[PDB]
Amino acid sequence: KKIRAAIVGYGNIGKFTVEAVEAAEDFELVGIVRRQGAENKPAELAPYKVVQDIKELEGVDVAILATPSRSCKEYAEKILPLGINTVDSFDIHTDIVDYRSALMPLCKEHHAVSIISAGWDPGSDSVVRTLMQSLAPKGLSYTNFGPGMSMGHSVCARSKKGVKNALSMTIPLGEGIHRRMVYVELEEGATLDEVTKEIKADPYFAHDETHVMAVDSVDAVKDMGHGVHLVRKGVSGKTQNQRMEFSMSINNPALTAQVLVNVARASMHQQPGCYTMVEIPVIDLLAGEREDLIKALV
Amino acid sequence: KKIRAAIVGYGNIGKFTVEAVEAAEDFELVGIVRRQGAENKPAELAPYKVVQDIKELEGVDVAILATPSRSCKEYAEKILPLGINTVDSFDIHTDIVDYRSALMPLCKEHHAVSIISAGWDPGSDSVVRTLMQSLAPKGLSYTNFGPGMSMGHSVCARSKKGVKNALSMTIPLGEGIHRRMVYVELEEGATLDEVTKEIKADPYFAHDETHVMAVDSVDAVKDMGHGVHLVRKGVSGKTQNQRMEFSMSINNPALTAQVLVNVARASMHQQPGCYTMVEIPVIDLLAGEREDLIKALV
Ligand SMILES: NC(=O)C1=CN([C@@H]2O[C@H](COP(=O)(O)OP(=O)(O)OC[C@H]3O[C@@H](n4cnc5c(N)ncnc54)[C@H](OP(=O)(O)O)[C@@H]3O)[C@@H](O)[C@H]2O)C=CC1
Ligand SMILES: NC(=O)C1=CN([C@@H]2O[C@H](COP(=O)(O)OP(=O)(O)OC[C@H]3O[C@@H](n4cnc5c(N)ncnc54)[C@H](OP(=O)(O)O)[C@@H]3O)[C@@H](O)[C@H]2O)C=CC1
Repeated sequence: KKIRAAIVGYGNIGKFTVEAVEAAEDFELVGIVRRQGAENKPAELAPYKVVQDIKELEGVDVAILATPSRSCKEYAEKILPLGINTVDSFDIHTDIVDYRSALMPLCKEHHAVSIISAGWDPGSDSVVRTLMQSLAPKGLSYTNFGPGMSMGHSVCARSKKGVKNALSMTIPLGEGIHRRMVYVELEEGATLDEVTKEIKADPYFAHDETHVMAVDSVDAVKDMGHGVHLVRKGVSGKTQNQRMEFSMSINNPALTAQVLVNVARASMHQQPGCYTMVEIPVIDLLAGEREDLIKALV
Repeated sequence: KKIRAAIVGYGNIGKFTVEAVEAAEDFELVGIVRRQGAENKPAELAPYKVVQDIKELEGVDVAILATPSRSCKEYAEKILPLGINTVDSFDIHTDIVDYRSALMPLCKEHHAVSIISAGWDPGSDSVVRTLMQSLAPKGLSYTNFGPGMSMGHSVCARSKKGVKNALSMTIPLGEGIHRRMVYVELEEGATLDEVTKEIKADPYFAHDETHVMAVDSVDAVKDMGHGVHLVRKGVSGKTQNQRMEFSMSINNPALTAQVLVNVARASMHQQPGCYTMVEIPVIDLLAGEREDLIKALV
C-alpha cells in the first residue's frame, strides 16, 4: 500500500528529501542513513530511526541516495545486492552513460531497479529537453541556468588560495552562454586581484564572462533559489520556425528532493534494470490509478 | 531497418503527416488510404500508392490515423485484427479513458500496439502537464490555448442559423479562462444580432467571453498558427511558491503530424496494449540508440 523509503545522507538534499517523503501520503520513511549514525540527531529527525548502515533498517523498498556524485556508484553497488532499489540525482552529464552501463547488469541479476541522474537537471529538464527535441527534430536547443547558486563553481572557488569562503552565482545570457558572479571572503593577507587571477585561470571560469567581488559574509548573500530557460527553435516535418520554451523559478534542493521521491515511487513499477528519467513513463512519477490520472491530465 | 507506415486520411493532418514521414530517415511511406482512393491524386502524392482500404497496402507496421475523432475507434477496431499498430490524435479529453479501455484487450489479443490521443494537446502537452504535476504535486495547473483557430468552435458556429461560413479564434486570458473571437459570413437576409444571440446561447460559448464580428471572407482571416501556455504554481515537498511555464508558438497541424510520426516510431518498442502519451518514455519518441540520445539530452 505505502512505499518504505530510506534516505542515505542528511546533507541539504537529505533535509528536503525528508520533507518530500513526509508529504507523500503513499510513502513511509523507514530511516535516514548517516556516516555519524544517531549521534547529535537534529531536532527535525526526532521521530525517525537514524543508523550507519542501511542493513540496520527493516523492510526497505528503495534507497534515495542524497550522497555526493563521486559517492553514488559505490553506495548503489553496495545497496543493490540487498535487493533494494536506488534513486540518485547523479549530476556529471558526461559520465551518465558509463554509470548507467555499470549498474545495468547488477540491477537485473538482483531483480531490482536503479534510477540515476534524477534531479531537475539532469532529471526533470532532461525529459522536457527530450520531448522538445521530438516536437521538432531539426534545429537548435539551448539550456539556460539561473540566476542561481552553483555548488560546483562555488567549491572550485573556495579551493583557490586566498579564498576563505566563496559562492559562485550562474547567470543565463541565453543560447547556453552564461555569466559567473563569484562573491569571496578574502583570507587575511591575500588581495582581490590575486584571488580574481587565481579563479579566472581555472577551466571552470576561463571560458565564461566572470566578475569576482569581495564581501564581508558569503552566507549573507546565499539563497537556494534557482531557475532554467529551455528553448528550442526548429522544424516539425518540413514546416520551419516552430518555437517552444520551458521555464522554472524554483528552490533548487527542494525540487531535486521531490523528483527523487517521484523516481523512488516510479522504481516500484519497472522491469529490473538501470534507467535515466527519459526512460520512465512520466505518469509513473505520480501517485494514483493510471485511469484517474489520465482523466485529469490528458 | 526502416518503419513501414500507412496514413489513413489525406485531410490537413494527412498532408503534414506525409511531410513528416518524408522527413523521418527511419520511415518508409507504404501508401495513403483515402475514401476516394487514387482518383484525383494530388500532385504532391505523385510518387506514393493511394488506395481505399489499408488491406490493399502490403507489409504495413503502423497505421497513422489522420481521421476525425468520431471515426478513430471504428478504424482502429478495423486495422488491429490485421496485426497492424494504430497511432491517432483523438482529441475528446472526456472519452480518452473509455477509448483506452476499449482498444486495451483488442490490442493484446492481436499482439500489437495502439497509441491514442497523440497530438500536441492531448499528446505533447499531456506529457509536460504530467511532469509539471510531479514537480509540485500540491497546487494549481492551467492550460492556456491560443491565439489560434478552433476546429470544434468553428464548426459549432457554422451550424447556427444565418451563418454561411464561420471561424472561431481561441484567445487565452490566463488561468484556463479564454475569449472567443468568432468571425462570420452572414447568409444574405439574417443579421449579426440574431446570429450573435444564437451562438452565445450554445454551451460551447455561453460560459466564455464571446465577440461575434461579420466579415466579407472567412478564408481571408484564417491561419494555422496556434500555441499554448501551460503554467503550474505549487509545492515541492512542503516548500511553497514553486513556479514553471511551458509555451509554444507553432503551426498546429504540422506539429500534430510530427508527434503522430513520433508515437508511430514509439509503438515499435512496447508490450502489446493501448497507451496515452503519458505512458510512453519520451526517449522512444526519438530516432537513435538510447546511449547516443542519453549522451545528447540527459
Ligand atoms: N540534479 C540536480 O540539479 C541536483 C543534484 N544534486 C546532487 O546532490 C549532491 C549533493 O547534494 P547536497 O545534499 O546539497 O550536498 P551536501 O554536500 O550538503 O550533502 C552530501 C551528504 O552526503 C553524505 N555522504 C555520504 N557519503 C559521503 C562521503 N563519502 N563524503 C561526503 N559526504 C558523504 C553526507 O551526509 P552524512 O554524513 O549525514 O551521511 C553529506 O552531508 C550533488 O553531488 C549532486 O549529485 C545537487 C543539487 C541539485
Ligand atoms: N491534438 C490536437 O490539438 C489536434 C488534433 N487533431 C485531430 O485531427 C483530426 C482531423 O484533423 P484534419 O486531418 O485536419 O481534418 P480533415 O477533416 O481535414 O481530415 C479528415 C480526413 O479523414 C478522412 N476520413 C476517412 N473516413 C472519413 C469519414 N467517414 N468522414 C470524414 N473524414 C473521413 C478523410 O481523408 P480523405 O478525404 O482523403 O478520404 C478526411 O480528409 C481532428 O478531428 C482531431 O482528432 C487536429 C489537429 C490538432
